[PDB]
Amino acid sequence: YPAKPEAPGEDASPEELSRYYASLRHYLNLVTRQRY
Repeated sequence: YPAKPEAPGEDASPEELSRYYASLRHYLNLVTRQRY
């Protein structure tokens, strides 16, 4: 049961659907550039 891409708010606009995929890659780059 993975859950990397968080659920968008505000009824999730049709533009936010594109975020549920492009952000999945940017998410890999988020866990590889953080500290505390």
